[PDB]
Amino acid sequence: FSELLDLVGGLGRFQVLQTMALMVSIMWLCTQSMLENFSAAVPSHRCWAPLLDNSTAVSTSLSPEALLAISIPPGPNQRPHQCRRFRQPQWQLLDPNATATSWSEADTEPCVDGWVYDRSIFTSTIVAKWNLVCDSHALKPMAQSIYLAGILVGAAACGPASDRFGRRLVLTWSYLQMAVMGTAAAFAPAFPVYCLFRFLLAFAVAGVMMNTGTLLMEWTAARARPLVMTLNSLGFSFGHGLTAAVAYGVRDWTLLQLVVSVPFFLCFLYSWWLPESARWLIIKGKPDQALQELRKVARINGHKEAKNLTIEVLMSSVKEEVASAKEPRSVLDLFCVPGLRFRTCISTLCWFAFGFTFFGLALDLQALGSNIFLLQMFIGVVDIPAKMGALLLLSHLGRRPTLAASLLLAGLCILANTLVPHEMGALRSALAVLGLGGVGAAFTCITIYSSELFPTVLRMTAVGLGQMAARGGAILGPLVRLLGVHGPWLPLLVYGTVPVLSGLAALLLPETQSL
Ligand SMILES: O=C(c1cc(Cl)c(O)c(Cl)c1)N1CS(=O)(=O)c2ccccc21
Ligand SMILES: *[C@@H]1O[C@H](CO)[C@@H](O)[C@H](O)[C@H]1NC(C)=O
Repeated sequence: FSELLDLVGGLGRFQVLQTMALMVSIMWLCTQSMLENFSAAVPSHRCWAPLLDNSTAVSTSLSPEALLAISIPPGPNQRPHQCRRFRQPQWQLLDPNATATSWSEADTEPCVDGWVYDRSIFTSTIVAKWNLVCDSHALKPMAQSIYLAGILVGAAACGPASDRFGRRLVLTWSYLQMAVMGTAAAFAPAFPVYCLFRFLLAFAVAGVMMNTGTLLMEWTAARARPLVMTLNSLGFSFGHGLTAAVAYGVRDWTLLQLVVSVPFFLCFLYSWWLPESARWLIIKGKPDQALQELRKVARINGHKEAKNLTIEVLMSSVKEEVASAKEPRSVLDLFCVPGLRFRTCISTLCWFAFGFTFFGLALDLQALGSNIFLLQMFIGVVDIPAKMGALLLLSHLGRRPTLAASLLLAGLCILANTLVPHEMGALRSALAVLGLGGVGAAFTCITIYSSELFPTVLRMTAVGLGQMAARGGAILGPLVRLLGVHGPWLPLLVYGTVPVLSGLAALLLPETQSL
């Protein structure tokens, strides 16, 4: 089939335009996942109280800070309490002679009247809308876990649907579903409905990812395939900065969600001009349509060979795969063979480490630094060169050292972030950025490396298993933040430990670079 591609053009105008078109949609797809750093930002909050918040109440000569001290006790963080208020105004606490021994838990009560939120940075957020605070604080990571579980289920459903219906058709309807569900989520009346719509949006996100990746491979020459994969990866790097800019411009969660969702109506529209995979059409016994698609691509590339292509070469050339693909093969086959068992274990561990670490760290930037807009931007700024250098290094120094070093660097940088004093926010932010860049380089390295570790018959099965492992770990990513009750260092300790152990294991893989 590579000869058919050469007759049509293995890397030309068509492939360039297609790659750009898909990269834009990947940028917006990235914005969809990173949105909840801003859409679900936690502002500073406190109980509503009469002396502070009922502006119609009798005025006094006291300043706002004195009223805040009179109304709200100091909390565990050595800062104003976020979930308890004084039952009666503590006038006794106003003099400098007072001491904390003068009041007890009997004087406190939960926020009967609700919470007051800081509006300086964000005009509105999900947390403020549905009071995902205090006793309900766990509901934010639950929502993110539901979104990632939606991705996992969408990936499970995409494969059979893609094979039965086609790459481009499923990509089109995934675009449409993303647009519809993202717009609907912006106007959700209640939190469970928001969760439902986010789940159904992730369901389509999975299809967009998988079919973009698949469709780029099948129209590209084998020699250029890794480079095209790397550019597809750079699409997310651009998505990060796009998220930072749009969130800087749009401080309202509904408008932000709507803005990042609307573009997918345009993606849905131009998906119709993309050609369906010719490999899929030939395999499914539709050579007449495959000829149309192939000569369309040749016309775009400007080749004269449209006068020479005929159904006979189309039918015969791919026939070998049409015959050999009739065997169903399974994940159990990988673990039966003694030699492949070890490679499979380590490869799946590395996939899991990538997914777990990335979606653990990237969705709580608020804990890593002071300014999340700038941090979000710099993640992409560093991700671009990290991914390109990963490509260069793995082509020059090998897959094994590159993957191992990337994972070790990410883990060591994240572990250091817990060790640095909290007051040095700049250094911690830099370490966080470097860790995430290392994670992106590791994603590139594992994507290229996993294809080369397995025999051609079992290649796709092992890669699918690895991807499922990564998407499973992504779910556990957010849940680990609930360990923050015992201190903010513990989640970062886990996030840093996992990549270190998986990177050390990667040193036990064989090298696949040609001599
Ligand atoms: O969600 C994925 C992804 C996961 C798997 Cl397991 C894949 O196979 C593919 Cl193609 C993509 N990414 C790849 S990323 O550049 O790290 C990145 C950065 C930011 C947001 C998402 C994301
Ligand atoms: C605020 O204070 C006024 C004082 O007249 C009172 O009528 C009103 O009910 C109070 N509102 C709340 C929410 O406490």
